Amino acid sequence: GEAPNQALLRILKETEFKKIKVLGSGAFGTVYKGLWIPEGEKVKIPVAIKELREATSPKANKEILDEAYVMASVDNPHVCRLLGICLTSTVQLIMQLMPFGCLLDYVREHKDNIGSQYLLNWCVQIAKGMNYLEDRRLVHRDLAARNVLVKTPQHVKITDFGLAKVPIKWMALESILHRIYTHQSDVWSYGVTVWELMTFGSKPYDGIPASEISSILEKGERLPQPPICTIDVYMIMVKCWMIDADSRPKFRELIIEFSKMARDPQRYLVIQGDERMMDDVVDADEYLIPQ
Ligand SMILES: */C=C/C(=O)N1CCC[C@@H](n2nc(-c3cn(C)c4ccccc34)c3c(N)ncnc32)C1
Repeated sequence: GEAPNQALLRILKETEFKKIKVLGSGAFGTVYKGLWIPEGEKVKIPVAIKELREATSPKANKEILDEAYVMASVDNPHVCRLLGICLTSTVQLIMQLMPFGCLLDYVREHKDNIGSQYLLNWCVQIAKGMNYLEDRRLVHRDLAARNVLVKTPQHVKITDFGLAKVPIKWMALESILHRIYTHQSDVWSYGVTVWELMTFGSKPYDGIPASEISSILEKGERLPQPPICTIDVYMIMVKCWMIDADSRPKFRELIIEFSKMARDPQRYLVIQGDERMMDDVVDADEYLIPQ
């Protein structure tokens, strides 16, 4: 059947890392920016640390550990992996710090300076991350611009395997109707995610109640063509929102298409002004040292 999962789960003693600031608090919990110093090594690694807000329930610890399980089992340049856990009364997850936050906020905040080259590269990178998950027989279930993190403006990675094996406006039709989720189901979400980026962060089907969404899609309605998108790009989004799940593109195909478009980006996205667009600190991606 499946091959054994020999990923290592690293345990971090609370004294090897320090919380420095809060980055955000929500339903998810509290996320801090911090610094990790592996014991006896002259390295400081920028990290983010996640604590579950204001509780110590047995159900809450179960889901945190499920998340850690999935994050420990991946290794790809466009996916977020776990650095370790800290076994504190409140169990903490430690991962690499992604300084620019999520891609959704980044596109919103930084829109007047985002060119076609960045947009299409993000699309490739996400498709690469997703393709890697598919290789791992892993269905995401919550792909969205809010779940892509930004290491640098040139380098993004997929995250939030909380649901990874509701966010209704990102879901394939078959998922809404029948709670079915597949890799092809993730493509639909990929399509919505691309639309988000191309609209610089608009909310899809804005001011429409989620109950209505199933009905709209059944008729044949889809998200509108964004103003910067040539028909070439929008057609790709539309193919991801095809009713027959097998008619949708494969992640591997999307890597290819978007990648071709990234070679001549101004031919596929039309954006006004597009032309005019600590001594021992080591990034987690360069720190491959065991135990
Ligand atoms: C758009 C997402 C957003 O608004 N966030 C709120 C601000 C903090 C953001 N954030 N989350 C993580 C993150 C995600 N996951 C799965 C983990 C797991 C362990 C520790 C952090 C963390 C962030 C990271 N790594 N860096 C910077 N911001 C992060 C989410």
